[PDB]
Amino acid sequence: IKHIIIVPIPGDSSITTRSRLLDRLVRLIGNPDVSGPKLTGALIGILSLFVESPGQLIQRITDDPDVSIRLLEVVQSDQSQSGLTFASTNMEDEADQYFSDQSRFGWFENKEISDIEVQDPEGFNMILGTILAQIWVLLAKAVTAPDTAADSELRRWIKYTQQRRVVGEFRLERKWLDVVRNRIAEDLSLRRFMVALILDIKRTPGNKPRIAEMICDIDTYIVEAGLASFILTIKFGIETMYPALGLHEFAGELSTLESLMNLYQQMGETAPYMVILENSIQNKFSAGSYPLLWSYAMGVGVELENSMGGLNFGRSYFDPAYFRLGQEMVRRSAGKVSSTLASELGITAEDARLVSEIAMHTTEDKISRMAEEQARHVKNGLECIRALKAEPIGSLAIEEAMAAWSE
Amino acid sequence: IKHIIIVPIPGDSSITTRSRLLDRLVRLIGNPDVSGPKLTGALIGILSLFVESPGQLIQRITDDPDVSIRLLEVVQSDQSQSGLTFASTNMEDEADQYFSDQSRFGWFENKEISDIEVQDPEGFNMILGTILAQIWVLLAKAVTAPDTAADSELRRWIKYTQQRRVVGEFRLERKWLDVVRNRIAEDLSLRRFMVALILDIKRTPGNKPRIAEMICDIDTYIVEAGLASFILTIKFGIETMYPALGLHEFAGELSTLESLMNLYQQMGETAPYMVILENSIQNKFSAGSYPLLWSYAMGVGVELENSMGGLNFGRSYFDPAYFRLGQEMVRRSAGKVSSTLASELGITAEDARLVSEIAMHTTEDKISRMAEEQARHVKNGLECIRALKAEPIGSLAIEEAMAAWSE
Repeated sequence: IKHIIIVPIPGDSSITTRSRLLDRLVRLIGNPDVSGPKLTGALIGILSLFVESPGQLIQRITDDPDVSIRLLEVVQSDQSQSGLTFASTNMEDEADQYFSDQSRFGWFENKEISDIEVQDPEGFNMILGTILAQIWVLLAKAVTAPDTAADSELRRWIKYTQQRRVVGEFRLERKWLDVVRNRIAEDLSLRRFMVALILDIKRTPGNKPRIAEMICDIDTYIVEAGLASFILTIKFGIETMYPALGLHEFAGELSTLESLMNLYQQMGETAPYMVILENSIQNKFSAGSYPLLWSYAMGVGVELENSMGGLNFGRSYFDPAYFRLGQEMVRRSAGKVSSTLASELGITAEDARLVSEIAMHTTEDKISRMAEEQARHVKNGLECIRALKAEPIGSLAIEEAMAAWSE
Repeated sequence: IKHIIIVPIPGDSSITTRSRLLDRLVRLIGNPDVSGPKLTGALIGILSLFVESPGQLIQRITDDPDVSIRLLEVVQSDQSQSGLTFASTNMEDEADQYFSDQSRFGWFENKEISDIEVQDPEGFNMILGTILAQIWVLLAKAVTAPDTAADSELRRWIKYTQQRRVVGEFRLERKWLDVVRNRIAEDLSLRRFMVALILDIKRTPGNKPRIAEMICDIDTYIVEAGLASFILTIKFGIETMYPALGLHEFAGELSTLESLMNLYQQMGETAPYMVILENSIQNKFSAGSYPLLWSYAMGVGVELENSMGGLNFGRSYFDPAYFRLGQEMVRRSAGKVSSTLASELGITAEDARLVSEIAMHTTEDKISRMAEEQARHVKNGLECIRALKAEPIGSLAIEEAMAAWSE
């Protein structure tokens, strides 16, 4: 009838248990001979290990109607082949059975690691943290779809913000990681649980402990990347409301987008994460479903913001003429703004024509715009410096700030 | 006394001359045995080939007090080893002398290219354009300093926006490119000329022809990248005016920055390009001269904008605690804004305390902020769609837009 996912959890507060379990689970996921449902179970096990009570979190947060989770209390055991068994009796086969040229095996890149069992908290958290990181990054990879900028951006980020919290000794093989990549690809359950986690971590009062905090970070990245193209296109393509929207060739897209926006809205407070949950959703909300309007919006965007740097239209359905069209619309819009402003002040059309021209040119010359921005900011900054020289600073303020930099 | 740079230019309108000259010059730059000054000459030759009269442009735009340019009118010749000679007589040695296991040689990656001489305009422009591109990209590389995101970003950009204008058949070896990299590194003259070009292309009335346009693009990229870190730091580090600026450990930096801003200002309309002209300037204006305040400003920035995606603090002097400090300042500033607003409306401090808390939390939860932004935009977009359904569109507008998309 209903699908059960077995998920192992620690059976006592001790770190040795927690740790040995983590070890055996990592070990288990690397086994080439393990079945999907089991793997998923093990992963939800591992994903839950960063709270004092994994089983609790799992119980309260799981939100999948098609499956039922059977938690499995695990404890130490000097008598089993594994260092572990269940409660409660003589279920040490269950235990050993459960964990059954060591080359077909996923493990760590560093072959000098023999095990990741550990008796201290701080040390358990480095291992757990480092592993959890790689794991969540995989998800991000899946969600950022074509873009390759994140196996980069995000590993880089984690590298520089988490140290000495994310450590290289505990980098696992591609072979190991691919199992996880795969389970994420193939299992709606696992994905539901990960989204649930995201939500839980978000809704936490605190006081986020290091690992929670970093996972939270990855999460934010994923969420903004998920629907980037979409929002980009709406923001610079539709909302600008340039005459080019009337062109016959946007007609079909605008309506797709209308569908996408209505769908988006109908999804309520879940709307952002949906591209994580089903890939088809992510593919349908992708730029590919309205490539022209997107290219246009790209143009409009970079024209409008004078930026550039960070954009990425390195894609197959990117049409550069639509980029140029967007840009030109932006220019002509400037022209219009200026002729309008001009006429209000009490100037004639004859005389406003030229104003329109010059405005368009003003928009066009982006080097000058940059120059102006820079100059502007430099002026501002000198102003602030001067100001601080003057009325310097309440020692109270400095005291609170010190009190800040402390923690 | 004064240093002369010999720079060859075409001696007639014909494309065969222009083309053969380009060929011999490329050929010449690849010669491992050529001297610096000569190479620079040849490069300024090649850089000028995209206007109807290279010599004119060179004459009017060169702005270097320490050197004097001797243009050299070149024309075809069925009698020299080269297909070229000078005016005006019997200076065909000058000519041949000038161009004197072919492995030590820079040339094209594609060994199937025998020569790039050509009799048509459209075809000369593909070669010239493709070469000029690689050239200007090198400069960009030099100016973007540590960042490696541009040998990427910018080649990608040029790839996708210029096609079929920038062609792979005409990719030159690293070996060839390195000569140019080197001359740019070692010669203030060449750099002055390139900046002059930048200015000229900027100041052009038009109607920018393809090649001009693309070079212009590269230029804009370079200019905004040049002082990014700097403006970033001023914008989010100083201008925000958070109490943390009072900390003893920013004291020394703020004053460096003050110096940098004063210097910047003193440089007038040249101020942006100066980081191109001397590397020491670029190094001094780099993040390395005020690393903490920069890290802080990074934090403040991503906290403030909820972005993320495109940032790059992958650097050695990046201090993440200062990032966190920046962030926290942003939060506390939110808190403050809200307590203030609260008290104006007629609320007590007791009651405003909590308001401050909640505001801080509002700032902190960035996933929620994202969510709100997305939702907001979706609403906006549906609104626009609805609006367009209603009062659709002046056919006149559509007509002008059509008239646009045409060109």
